[PDB]
Amino acid sequence: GSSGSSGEVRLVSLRRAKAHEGLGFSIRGGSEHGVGIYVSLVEPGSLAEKEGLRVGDQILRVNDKSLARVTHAEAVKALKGSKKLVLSVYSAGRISGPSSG
Repeated sequence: GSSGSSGEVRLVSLRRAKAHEGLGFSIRGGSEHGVGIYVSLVEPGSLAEKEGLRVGDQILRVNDKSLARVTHAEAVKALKGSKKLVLSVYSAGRISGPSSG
């Protein structure tokens, strides 16, 4: 059959619509630095952190468009208020507990 455990891109969703903080999680990097996008800070007891997000992620896609390697202004311009946003983050590894069932 098929076997795909190691590696699994998760789908994080952040809503708020208010230039106060953002989506609960800050990003870092940018094509301007030669790097892509990744979580830099994640607020506790927040929605993001609730979605699974955590300091040490990689925003592969946002909403629909794929950042990959865009200026910090690009990624940002992609993030922030913009209707039901879909944060695409990749994960590599599993923890003990509820995961498969």
